[PDB]
Amino acid sequence: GHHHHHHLEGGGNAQKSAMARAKNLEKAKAAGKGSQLEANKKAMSIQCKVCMQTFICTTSEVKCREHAEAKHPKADVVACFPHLKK
Repeated sequence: GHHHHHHLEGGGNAQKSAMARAKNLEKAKAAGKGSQLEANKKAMSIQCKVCMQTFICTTSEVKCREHAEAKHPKADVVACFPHLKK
């Protein structure tokens, strides 16, 4: 031994993994957050106006721009990103 017992066992993930197999695989989150069959949204798509959250870039801003001028009801559902309204 000269730093730790082993280096990459392959897998495991258990309560007793916290130090022994910490470098093996912890991932980060035990499940995730969402995004299944979805596209890559780790690109930092759209931040929500309410604070700092995010929404999927299924629309850029220019395409919502045309939709905005043509609509702009009251934002509401798009109040989270008012480029989709006027």
